[PDB]
Amino acid sequence: HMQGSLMLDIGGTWLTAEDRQILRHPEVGGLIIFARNIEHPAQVRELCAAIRAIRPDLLLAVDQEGGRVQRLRQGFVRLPAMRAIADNPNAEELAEHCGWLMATEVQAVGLDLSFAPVLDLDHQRSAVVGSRAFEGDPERAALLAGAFIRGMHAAGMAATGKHFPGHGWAEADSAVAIPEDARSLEEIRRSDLVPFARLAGQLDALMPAHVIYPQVDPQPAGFSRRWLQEILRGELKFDGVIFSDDLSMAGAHVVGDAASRIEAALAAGCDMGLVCNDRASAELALAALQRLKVTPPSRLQRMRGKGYANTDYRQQPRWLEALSALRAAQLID
Ligand SMILES: CC(=O)N[C@H]1CN[C@H](CO)[C@@H](O)[C@@H]1O
Repeated sequence: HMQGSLMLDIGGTWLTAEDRQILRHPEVGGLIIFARNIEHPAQVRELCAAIRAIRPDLLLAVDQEGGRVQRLRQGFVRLPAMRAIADNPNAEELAEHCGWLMATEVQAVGLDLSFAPVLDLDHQRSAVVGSRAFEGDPERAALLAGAFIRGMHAAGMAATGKHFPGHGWAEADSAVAIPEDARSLEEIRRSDLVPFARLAGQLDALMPAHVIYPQVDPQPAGFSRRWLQEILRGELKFDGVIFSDDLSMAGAHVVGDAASRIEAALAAGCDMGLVCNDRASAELALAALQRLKVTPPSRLQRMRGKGYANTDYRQQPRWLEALSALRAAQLID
């Protein structure tokens, strides 16, 4: 039988009775949290614990990269944007401290993974990449990123590189338009695809971009068996998990109904479909996974973080080194 899984979201600070009923379905493999869910660190710990009271095995995720994408804000250290870490004499050291601190904190409120870091290159072109990108030079970005990942891992967290093959060049937004990248496969392999390649080893999961690369595949990357099977698994040698990008955005609407979107997405090789912000679409997706009788991909458990979810991380020395280290660069407060 086919494999696959599904990442939901809720709309409140605590679980409504529908949220609990739907969490009980095994086809569901994770939940993602946004600003609207997050009130205080304690509140997030309670929410994680209430979710795990129902499904201890569910992956809990957040978009916490620092900079202008940081959901966990009050009670947490404000982590810089990756561009800010880019320009420092010791940016590799500051990147390791960033990833480890970010991940120790995100895990310290009972989450498993963040989707970090962004391996997209800043060409000063895409609206959505902006300061999130580590650099514009592929090898510099990738060295930096790789160190960020070393930190996450040191803290116990599985690292998730987004967005394959690269959102840097497409000058449209994936949430509203359908972004297109007309570059050749060799020009992508030479620029934007470099960090995925270099980090394919050290990455545990990847998220495809909803950009279309018509010189490679007519369909968007997350729907593309050429992008996901031939170039990624067979070529880049990637063995981790493939989280689809959010299937409620416009970059995903090329296929059709949300059930159809998750069919394309898992049939292309994604291990986990992300449906956010629409409960209706998430329930139609879920119906489709029920019908297909999916089983969770075996590798998903590899995303669950190994760090203790307590307040005891403050008394580790690596916490003081990271704090001092980061304060000196003027990244942290
Ligand atoms: C292209 C982009 O920025 N995608 C984001 C959309 N929202 C997802 C769920 O929050 C994120 O994981 C992606 O980074």
